[PDB]
Amino acid sequence: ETIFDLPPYIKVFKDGRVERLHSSPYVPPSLNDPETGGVSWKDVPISSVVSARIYLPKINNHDEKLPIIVYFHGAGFCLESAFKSFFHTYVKHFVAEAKAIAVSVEFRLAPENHLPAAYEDCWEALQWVASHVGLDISSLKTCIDKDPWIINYADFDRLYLWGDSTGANIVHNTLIRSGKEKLNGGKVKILGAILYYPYFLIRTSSKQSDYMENEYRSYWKLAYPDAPGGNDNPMINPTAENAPDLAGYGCSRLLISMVADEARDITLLYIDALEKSGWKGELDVADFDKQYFELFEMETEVAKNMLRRLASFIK
Amino acid sequence: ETIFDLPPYIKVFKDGRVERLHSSPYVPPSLNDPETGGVSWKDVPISSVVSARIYLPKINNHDEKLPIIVYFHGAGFCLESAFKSFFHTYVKHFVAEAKAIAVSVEFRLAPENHLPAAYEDCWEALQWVASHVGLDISSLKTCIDKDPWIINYADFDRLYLWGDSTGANIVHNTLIRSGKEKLNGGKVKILGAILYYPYFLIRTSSKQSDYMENEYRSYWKLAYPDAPGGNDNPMINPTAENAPDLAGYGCSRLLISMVADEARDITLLYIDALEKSGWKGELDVADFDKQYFELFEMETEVAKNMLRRLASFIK
Repeated sequence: ETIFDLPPYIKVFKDGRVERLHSSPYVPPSLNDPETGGVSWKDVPISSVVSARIYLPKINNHDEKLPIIVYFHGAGFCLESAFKSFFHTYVKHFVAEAKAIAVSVEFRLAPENHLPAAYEDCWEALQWVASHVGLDISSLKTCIDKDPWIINYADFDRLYLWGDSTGANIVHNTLIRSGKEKLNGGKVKILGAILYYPYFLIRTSSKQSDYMENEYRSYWKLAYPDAPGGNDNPMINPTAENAPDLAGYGCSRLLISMVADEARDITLLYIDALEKSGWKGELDVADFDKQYFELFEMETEVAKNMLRRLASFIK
Repeated sequence: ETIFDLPPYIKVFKDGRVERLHSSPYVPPSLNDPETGGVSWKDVPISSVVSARIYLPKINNHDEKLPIIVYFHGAGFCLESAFKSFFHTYVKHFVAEAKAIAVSVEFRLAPENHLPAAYEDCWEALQWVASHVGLDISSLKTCIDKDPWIINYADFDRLYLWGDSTGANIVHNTLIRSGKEKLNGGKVKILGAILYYPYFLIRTSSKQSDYMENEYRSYWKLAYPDAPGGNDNPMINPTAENAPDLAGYGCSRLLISMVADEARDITLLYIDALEKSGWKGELDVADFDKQYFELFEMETEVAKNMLRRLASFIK
């Protein structure tokens, strides 16, 4: 007997059994990737339960410093991996385009690990990144967890978050958190964040399809069945009566991106709330006349153009 | 229809399609693993096509130097991964037992990459390990591929190889190669090697089981269909007329291990050839009254005892 079925991607049984067929394939670490003109990546442990894929673009000068992107993948809180081709192929392309170091977090998936696990795993990964500020390479004599690529190349004055769908929901919650719990005690601040196709549930005045009213909403109950307020919990409905002030976001630049589908109306209500809040900073919008999936088809003109538009924000 | 059907593991179709039996699951990087009392691991790139899982036992002194184990997994030249549970769970247990750094190589699998690809990938990983000798942590300012854990903790006077089945075949070929092509031009030498259940084809005086005369031999044809001399190629039959001298192995200690099954008769012919060759060094044998599979069941007393026996060689 099932409590959740969205084939062929995930099946959840009443006894807690989860089946994931048809996930994208694992892609191992590589040095000097020919397809991207020399991007490299490695998979590193952050804690007993968190890890991340670290990316470096082709390095032309050993003394150069690069913007840092901390990336939280999407797909329902319940699918895919930083190490699998679907998100990995996308990330290595934005690393090449933005000439940025990236940290793609492997957070625990629902429903085996309900929210807020993914939120905390992403926060822990971000704190781990921020813990590198001011270190020199000599620190690696005694700190087994610290990353030489971050020490050598990261510019902490150009730290960015990036998320898509449920990963962009993690970005939202991470930005609220960073206003209350300052990164590395305040030693690091987030410059900017990209939220592509953010996963929010906000009541619209418009009639929605069954897909949008049921299936699209069902990921929240799957991920966080005990959420206070259900679909009106502030971590899913950022405009809820009890919701934290969006003016408290701990960054100074935002790129909110949406596509031409029924979620656009929800994202517009979010943008309206962000603007009404009085948040101080640069708010950019990339409103595409495309569908969500077109960003991730990485050998197409449309994907190249959509990704170029997002990656141009990383300065 | 199929060119190879090696049940229950792998079918190769005439049209070039490969069907594998469901593999063991991927296990991500982890810091301070509770189950092993603190082993950590990470996945690092060695080249565009080679990678490895690096393991560190719990570090109790930052100035301690450890034996280093370069490990080549088995499973037919055509299955499994350094990053999947079957071999990974085994490796983290011998890291904990031997208190050794381990490098578990992710080499290219057949038949998508026929031999000699796996042999060259394993050699390149071993050369990469050996390239760390004498480096200090300051090298990481300019060398993006070098590993701080190896620089900090590896004792190059205690370098070991370890392989099981086809991985032990890779060890054999690697040891012959290291006598002719010295590691890091002769700056590093292999101290010892473990070969558990090595995959060799040597003609016994009597025909053995249907399995040993047919399916067991088919892995070689699948992996290296154009091998000069076929099943008598020196890389699979180390006793062949044209084979390299076993006395040329580039190490000074060997542990050859086998179990109570028909492959034992072949391993005995290999041991007889090694002894007849006059190879100078310590030759240990672990001849278990157990079956092959019992080593890898890591929650059992039998597996603990078999692995303890093998790991005791790492000094």
